[PDB]
Amino acid sequence: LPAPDDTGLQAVLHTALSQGAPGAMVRVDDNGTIHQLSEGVADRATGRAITTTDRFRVGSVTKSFSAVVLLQLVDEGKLDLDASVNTYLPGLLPDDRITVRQVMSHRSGLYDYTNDMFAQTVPGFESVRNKVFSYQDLITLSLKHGVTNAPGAAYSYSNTNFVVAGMLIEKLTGHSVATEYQNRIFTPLNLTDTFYVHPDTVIPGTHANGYLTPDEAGGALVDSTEQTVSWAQSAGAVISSTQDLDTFFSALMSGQLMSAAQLAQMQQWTTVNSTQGYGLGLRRRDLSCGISVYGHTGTVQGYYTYAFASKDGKRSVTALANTSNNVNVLNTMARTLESAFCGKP
Ligand SMILES: *P(=O)([O-])Oc1ccccc1C(=O)[O-]
Repeated sequence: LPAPDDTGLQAVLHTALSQGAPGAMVRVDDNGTIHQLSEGVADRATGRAITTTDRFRVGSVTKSFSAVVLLQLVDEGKLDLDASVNTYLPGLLPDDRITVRQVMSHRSGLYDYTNDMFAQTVPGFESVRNKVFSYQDLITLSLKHGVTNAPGAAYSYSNTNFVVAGMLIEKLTGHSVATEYQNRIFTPLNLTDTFYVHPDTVIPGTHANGYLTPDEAGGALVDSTEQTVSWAQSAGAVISSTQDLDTFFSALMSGQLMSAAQLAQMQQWTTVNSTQGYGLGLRRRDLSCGISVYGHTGTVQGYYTYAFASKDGKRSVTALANTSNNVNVLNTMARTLESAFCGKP
């Protein structure tokens, strides 16, 4: 790989701040050599500086954790990716043709309930932030709407799919998702900054606060740090750090978290757009220099995450900006992958 470009990383972070991120940071593990940069504030009211050791909400990066647990259950003979969801969770979905593999790759047609929840960003946050939902409650919210496409037929990202994932985990193991994440992932990889505390609202330890951008241009930021994340659960509620996400995706890509056969299933790409794919709870991004990287994004209120590794896991990158609902910032932060993997132009 090209050398990571720290000057380019610096510029990306600075641009993100100029676009409304209170703070922005990035860590690169380059085959044992660390790159770490941060700019701005973890807490915009106190002025406390952001740092790459600050814990944060990884949002939909959680889907990759959920997928790892499911794929280990496949390895153990407890789950068949091509069995129908309703084989395991009778009567859950309106169509007994929707399979586990389709849910995990967003090909199920299940309506994304979050489009109802967050039609208005800040009011929707205020509505859900202190609520506790069951898995079933979230599925019922989706099922108020028709499916959007035939099973398997179309890619359509939906939180509902990874709510199903958490249900499946809990039903088949008899354990909570927190227990499964801890025993299968957090403990074996020694992820000392990684937690699943749902429905607790506290972020353990030193953390970046999250700042939700309102839908109204120029509006005041809303502190969205403390919330249950019950609206997402196994689709979105993991807490981590840049070091731990780097460790996790390196371990994944280098073959440490499941059999080779299941990793290959995880990397069967469904087209997302001309430069992206989706596997089983896993994203592929194609970079300008002809490198692809593998991992996931997150956008939970107040936190934009990128966490991606090279194919062999030897270079991993995690970037965080502590705002959300700010596509300028989202788009800018994607450029950390360019600078970290493609290097200087
Ligand atoms: P998670 O809920 O963090 O996620 C989302 C939600 C909406 C759009 C995109 C994504 C993502 O980046 O995976």
